[PDB]
Amino acid sequence: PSREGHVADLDRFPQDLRVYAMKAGADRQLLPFTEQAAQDARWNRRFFAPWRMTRISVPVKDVAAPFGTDGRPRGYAENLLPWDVTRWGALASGAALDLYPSQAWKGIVVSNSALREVPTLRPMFTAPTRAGQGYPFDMFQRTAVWMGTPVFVGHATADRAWLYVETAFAAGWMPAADVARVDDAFMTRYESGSLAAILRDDTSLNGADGTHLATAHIGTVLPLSGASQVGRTVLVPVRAPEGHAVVVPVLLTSGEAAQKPVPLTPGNMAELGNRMMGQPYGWGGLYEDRDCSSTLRDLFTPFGLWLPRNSASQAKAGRYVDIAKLDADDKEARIVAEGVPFMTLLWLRGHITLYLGLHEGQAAMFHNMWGIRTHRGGVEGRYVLGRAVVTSTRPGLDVPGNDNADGLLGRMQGMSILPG
Amino acid sequence: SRPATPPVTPPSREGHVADLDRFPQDLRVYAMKAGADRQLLPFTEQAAQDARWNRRFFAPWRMTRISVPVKDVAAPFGTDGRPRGYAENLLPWDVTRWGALASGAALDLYPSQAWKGIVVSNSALREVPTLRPMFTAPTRAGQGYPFDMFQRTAVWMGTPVFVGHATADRAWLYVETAFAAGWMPAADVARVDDAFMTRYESGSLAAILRDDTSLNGADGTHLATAHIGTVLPLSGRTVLVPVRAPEGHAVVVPVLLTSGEAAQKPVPLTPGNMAELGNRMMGQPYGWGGLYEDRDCSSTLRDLFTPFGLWLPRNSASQAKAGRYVDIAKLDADDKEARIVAEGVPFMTLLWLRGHITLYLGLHEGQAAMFHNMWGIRTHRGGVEGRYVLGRAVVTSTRPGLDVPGNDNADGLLGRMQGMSILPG
Ligand SMILES: [Cl-]
Ligand SMILES: [Cl-]
Ligand SMILES: [Cl-]
Ligand SMILES: [Cl-]
Ligand SMILES: [Cl-]
Ligand SMILES: [Cl-]
Ligand SMILES: [Cl-]
Ligand SMILES: [Cl-]
Ligand SMILES: [Cl-]
Repeated sequence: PSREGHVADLDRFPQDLRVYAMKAGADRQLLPFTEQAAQDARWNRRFFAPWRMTRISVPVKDVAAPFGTDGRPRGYAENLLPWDVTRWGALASGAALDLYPSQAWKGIVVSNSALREVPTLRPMFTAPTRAGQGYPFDMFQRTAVWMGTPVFVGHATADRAWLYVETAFAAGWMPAADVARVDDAFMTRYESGSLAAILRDDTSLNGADGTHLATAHIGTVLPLSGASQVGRTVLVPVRAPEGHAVVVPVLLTSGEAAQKPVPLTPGNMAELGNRMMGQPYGWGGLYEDRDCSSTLRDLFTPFGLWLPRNSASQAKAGRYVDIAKLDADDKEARIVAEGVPFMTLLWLRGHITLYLGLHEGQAAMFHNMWGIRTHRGGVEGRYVLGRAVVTSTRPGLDVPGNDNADGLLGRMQGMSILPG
Repeated sequence: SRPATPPVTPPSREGHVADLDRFPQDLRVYAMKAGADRQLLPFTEQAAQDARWNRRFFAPWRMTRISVPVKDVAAPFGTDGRPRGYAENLLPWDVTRWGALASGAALDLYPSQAWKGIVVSNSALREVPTLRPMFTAPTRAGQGYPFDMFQRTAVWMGTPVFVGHATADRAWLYVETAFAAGWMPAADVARVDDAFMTRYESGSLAAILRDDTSLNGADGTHLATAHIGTVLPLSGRTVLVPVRAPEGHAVVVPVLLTSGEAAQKPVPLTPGNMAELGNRMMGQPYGWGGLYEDRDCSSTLRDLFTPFGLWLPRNSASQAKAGRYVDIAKLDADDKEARIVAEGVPFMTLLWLRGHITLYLGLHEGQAAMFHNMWGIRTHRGGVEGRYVLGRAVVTSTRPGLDVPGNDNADGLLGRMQGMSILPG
């Protein structure tokens, strides 16, 4: 194309979910109230499940695996050189895996954080000089975790600076200072009453005294303790100096928070999704950005439809339609014939998208992606879009060197019609 | 008078150069030659230096308003406010999101705050209020990752700040430390009152002596992690750790440390004491502006000298002018080396070129040796700049990487050196 990060689809398809929602019926209920209520109840059971565990579920073999084959260093660090043998060894020794699991207690994430493959915020890149394998693909980033997320704590490093914890959707190493310990009193009170869904990214949570507590993004849920015509008060978990959780009430606007679940309509979905439009891609939520699957999970959270964290798992949600063996144009035709706008996920290995309906005769999809795989002059590349966009099923059609003769469409295996 | 055959074979492994075999990566070797237990300054002079270190460190708590004028706060938001460079997706910064940073910064109200704080966890001063990066040219040598140009400097926990502004949403503060100012996440700062500051500045300070020193309460609660360059009040060695309460003010939690982890400041200035601390840094990866809580050339030297109470400013060029400066810029390379050998004071002399600064350690096999954390050797292949990356704290000659292919320059870092600075000033 002409300029960086552009393809013709971004002019053909409006980067505005409202256009597709108008066509779908902006105020149409995509699920009946009772069924959406059931879905929301399930969402809450999944979210708080770590608080009912009595031990961590991850076997030590899986905890040990990322420390390397015979513990040897993996890949490249932040200096674009192979990970230092001594510093790598020190990560493993401090992990104290001979004692795993050494902890069994319940907590809550008090600030946006991450689950890491090993207990460091320093990165690992498999191959800095190869397209798709250098920065920003920090392979130690398993997933971002939003503030307010219940965790079960199963292990700590010897120095106590890192914990190995389990959320409803993933497990990994997390900085200890991002977790507050919760007791029965706290948990009971926290789960009683209604919850609110955060409706805008980068929503600052400040106490009535002006103290800044944390920032919340779409996908975040907090207890709702009051609501007026334009205001909503939420309870924000905060870590006290002694390590336990307290709650601080925070006043937000009705533009920033609503009682969960928000009604599931294309118009309501478009309003939330448009807030993500153009957001940079972050592998496993690096930089508090989003990737293909965290985009979809966070988009559906305010409506109470639970999705797992990874793309391949999300594809197994709802009602599957296999399309793997079809010719590319037959695949697009089947998506068009059977896909349910705003409620269907389109899946290929390593990528997942939301189907929005037909736009000017082509299937349209919302997704946050990295790049189109290319080869030019005999060298592998990526044509990077790197952000949340609306495209066709073949966004890379115009890109020179596109490795997929039939694009992403050609690689698609199935559609997943929500909910299950 | 035949010039040297240019090197064409790369060193046997990535990140390696011949100097790393010629020079022991172990500061004790150079310390033992210098006199490991020999005191490098008279006591009273070191005491005066340490008193100055403390004066400077606590200066923000003596301010009544922030000293940074609004024009300096506004400038990094771009020429006519237009986006700068590339973001974490390696594409030009988004116009809308860029504008949102400026409009949320509420510069029309600057300075909106006037209060004193302390940094409770290792943090950073940023050019603009985001932890997302800016790269000037992702595809170009020295201009892509990991050179996040929004990273002004790391700030270690326990640092006094004066708070002069906040974003409209209160999530970011504009603050001034003793050595730098910039945007910092609000939750990394706890508010301090007169009573706190008085108790806090009273009594003795301890210097942390080991990187990655985990600070945990007696109850087992993890508080934060402290590195070399960190100083905290002394109550083994019980340090008073500042912690942010839910109401935003600082409290202190005592943390019991070993004599290996903390000592009363200042530690006596000897080559052996410097060698022990610097050996803790050896091999540590390079991070521009302290990215990842790593160190760069100048934060390396500042943090190394902190336990001894020798204040260094944050920027390399400023550190060069902190000591007695000897200009060597007009000398040819061999005469420069001879001058460093003749006038340089081992373990007390900084060697400066534009964009890099090192510590002179004395002579090793007839060559000036130096300790430094560097990124790369400048190379060129087919017209295009490259870098042969060492990217970590090393000991080398003044001309490391003459064995690197594509390094056409005969004179190395030495050739670019402008002067030496003999501490203390
Ligand atoms: Cl409608
Ligand atoms: Cl790439
Ligand atoms: Cl899940
Ligand atoms: Cl249409
Ligand atoms: Cl494509
Ligand atoms: Cl001695
Ligand atoms: Cl570079
Ligand atoms: Cl300074
Ligand atoms: Cl160089």
